[PDB]
Amino acid sequence: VLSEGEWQLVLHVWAKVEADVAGHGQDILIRLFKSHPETLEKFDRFKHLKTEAEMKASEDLKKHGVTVLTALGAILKKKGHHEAELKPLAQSHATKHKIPIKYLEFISEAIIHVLHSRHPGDFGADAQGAMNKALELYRKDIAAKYKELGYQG
Ligand code: HEM
Repeated sequence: VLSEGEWQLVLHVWAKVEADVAGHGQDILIRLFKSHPETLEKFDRFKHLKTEAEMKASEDLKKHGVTVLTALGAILKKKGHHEAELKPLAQSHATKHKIPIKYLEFISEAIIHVLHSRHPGDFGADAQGAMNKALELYRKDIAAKYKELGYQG
């Protein structure tokens, strides 16, 4: 359970992310695809993009990044009261997209890395630690849902 102070730090850096949701979404997905190339193989509409510039020029990819961050922002804003928001995401990611928890750890790392690259002054150890706790909590919840649905990825 995050503290109120921890949530405030998370929401404070998240407000900076919201000044350019598209750019942050691009960078996060690009980082994910570059740090962990097998993850690209789960996106059949992007798996042909080969260079960082091609990835940045993809409007489809850019739109998807906004969709991802928008869902995640909505969950973060619930400050731990997120079952109704998170459960549909768990269901699709288990049933349709087939995304193992280890890939959720990869994109969590990509989030941290981007927020730290763009907002160092608002993403010190304190805020990093809070955001890591939030994402950890979502990964724990998603996993219980995955199992309820019979998905052992
Ligand atoms: C913070 C973590 C994540 C969030 C918040 C998130 C959110 C979303 C959302 C909202 C959608 C559109 C609705 C849906 O299909 O459920 C989506 C689609 C998708 N997600 Fe995720 N996702 C996350 C992590 C992952 C990861 C790690 C992968 C793959 C490694 C993945 C693969 C996909 C795929 C393939 C789609 C469908 C893409 C499309 O064809 O438009 N997601 N995701």
